[PDB]
Amino acid sequence: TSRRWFHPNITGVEAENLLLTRGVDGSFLARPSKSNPGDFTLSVRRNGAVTHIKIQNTGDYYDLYGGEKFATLAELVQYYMEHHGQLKEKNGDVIELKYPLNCADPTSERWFHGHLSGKEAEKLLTEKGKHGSFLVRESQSHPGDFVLSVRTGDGKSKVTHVMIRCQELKYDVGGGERFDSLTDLVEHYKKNPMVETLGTVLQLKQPLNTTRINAAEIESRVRELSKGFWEEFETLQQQECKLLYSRKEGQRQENKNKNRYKNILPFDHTRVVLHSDYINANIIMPEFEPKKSYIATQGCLQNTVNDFWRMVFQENSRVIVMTTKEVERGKSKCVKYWPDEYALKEYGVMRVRNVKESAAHDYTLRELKLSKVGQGNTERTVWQYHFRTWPDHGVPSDPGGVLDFLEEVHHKQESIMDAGPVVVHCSTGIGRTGTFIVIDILIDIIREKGVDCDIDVPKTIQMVRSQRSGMVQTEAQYRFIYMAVQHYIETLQR
Repeated sequence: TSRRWFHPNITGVEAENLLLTRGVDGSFLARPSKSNPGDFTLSVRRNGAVTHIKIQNTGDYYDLYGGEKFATLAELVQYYMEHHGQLKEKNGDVIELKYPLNCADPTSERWFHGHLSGKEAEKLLTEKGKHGSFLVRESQSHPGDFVLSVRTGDGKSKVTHVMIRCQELKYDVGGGERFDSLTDLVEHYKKNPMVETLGTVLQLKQPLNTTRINAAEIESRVRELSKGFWEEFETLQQQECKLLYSRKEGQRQENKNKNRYKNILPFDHTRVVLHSDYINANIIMPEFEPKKSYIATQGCLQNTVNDFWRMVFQENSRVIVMTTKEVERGKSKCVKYWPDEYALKEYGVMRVRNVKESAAHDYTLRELKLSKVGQGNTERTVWQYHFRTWPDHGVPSDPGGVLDFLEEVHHKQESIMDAGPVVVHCSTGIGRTGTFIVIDILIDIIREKGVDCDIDVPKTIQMVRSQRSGMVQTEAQYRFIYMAVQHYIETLQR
């Protein structure tokens, strides 16, 4: 398993070479296509030759040229390596994705930090670590070898330093097996822990945090990532293998047209269940180590408008965030789910009346009135915030537009006591939707705990992606979350 078939920094040249040398027919690998931010390439050996297949991620999905569309590259591979999945060529014959060709490079791992000091290691471990926290860094005393550092357990706690020797392309600790990549070695002692002769077990629980920062020191972090963003984004993307939960309910043939794209589905364990019980959406509630919940969803189709309002209804949601400026093109349907001003409309047994539109600059706010037909006592106010100034390509160049908006959504939500989840949507309800939610969770924490709070951008996202697949799609979205957060900080300090 894992994303070992992902190669962060090889080339089309090296890809073909690796595939023709240490690869057989059916072998394959993935690599960022670079050149265009969001592009990827899946290189495949079939007829004793390598073929290259574009994968496009603009803001909303991973599009396999040739195949279909997915929420994460992991899910893409899973679907073809296992499951019903057949990549068909121009003719109509199969392109077999049998054998992941594993990457030896450990750069995109949370535990690998490269050139770091030996005291700087203990520096971090002491401050930001707990039991079973660990990291792998380049040796400098030898050098060339590696040092694995673990925190075990003042005085009750300690730190230990295991030298990893690189010899003839193979890795080892000083005894026992030797390994093909660092990841192999780490993944092996994660499962078969080392034991000290005096009984101390060397648990490699979780890697140490290099992304958790003090909200005050944000200007002095962005510049670092700028000056890298994509370097932190790939380490994020590499976690996506622990989040391949089943999405069975969406794959039902009776539920297939209720989805925009048949392979972009909600997790079974967090899907919204109706009571015909199916809508492409998941609850998102933020957990850490009372609050405000969200629902992430796709913009309703011709055949789900009704179910959309049942959801809004049964979930007591009183705020709706529509992140797209306009209802979708003729491609893949979508509908207008709200009444014109001073109008009312009935979506099945759900009636909704538009009592006031307020046109701002970045957004229209529509005060609506939701109720079941026949039950004027079920009526409640629902607030549709419709963001209008999100570019067709990329992300806004000004983060203030989205911040104000979000500031306004927060206040509306907090205005109502005991309201349900905030409903946030876009075309797929993973890219744009996930961007808005993450920023709204980050800012809430800064609102709550002031500018002196430690915050972790990728942990927050990974935490979200556990509840709906592929929340935040692109490096562009990642970096925008950092700019928006940073922007809120330097206005908050005033």
